[PDB]
Amino acid sequence: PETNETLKLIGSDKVQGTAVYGPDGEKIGSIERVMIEKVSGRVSYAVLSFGGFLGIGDDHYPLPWPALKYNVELGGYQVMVTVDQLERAPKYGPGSEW
Amino acid sequence: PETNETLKLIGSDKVQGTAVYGPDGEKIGSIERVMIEKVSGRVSYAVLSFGGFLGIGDDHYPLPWPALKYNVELGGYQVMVTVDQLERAP
Ligand SMILES: [Zn+2]
Ligand SMILES: [Zn+2]
Ligand SMILES: [Zn+2]
Ligand SMILES: [Zn+2]
Repeated sequence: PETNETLKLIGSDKVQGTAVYGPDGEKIGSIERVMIEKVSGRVSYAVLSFGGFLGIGDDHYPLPWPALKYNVELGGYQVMVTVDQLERAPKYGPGSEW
Repeated sequence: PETNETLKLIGSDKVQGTAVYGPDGEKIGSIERVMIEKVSGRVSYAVLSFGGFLGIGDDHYPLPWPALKYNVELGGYQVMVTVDQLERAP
């Protein structure tokens, strides 16, 4: 009796660890977490982890929730992100002046 | 550079496993996951796992997001549910 997915709803423990593919269908990495607004409970952005391992030596690319299209064929999210964009991932979180 | 909490945002991976306490400050269970609306990105409810073990033998209680008040002293969410409510969990 653990449903972690419904027709309209998805569990954060299911989102976490889901493969993320680029336009070309190559795996870039996976979703490490979603960052949820403490007040409203709405997802601000999803954290795409890539390079190295989740939690160690990875980089992070933040994705708006709506950018995460689940591709049945690939069994994961597929996003519009290019190599150049990934290369220029922010060194600090999005909420930072730099 | 692994941060899972800021002033305004909490990471789903930190919310998961967070202790849940009742009005009297006694631990009921913990948050097992939140369920997010696929189309809006809004958290529909968080799943409170209580009794047995996380995922195995446990019971579930759905807590709307505003129902979760973080309590620094207790170190977890404090929620207003009674034992009789928990007993009639769907
Ligand atoms: Zn799915
Ligand atoms: Zn990471
Ligand atoms: Zn906190
Ligand atoms: Zn459970």
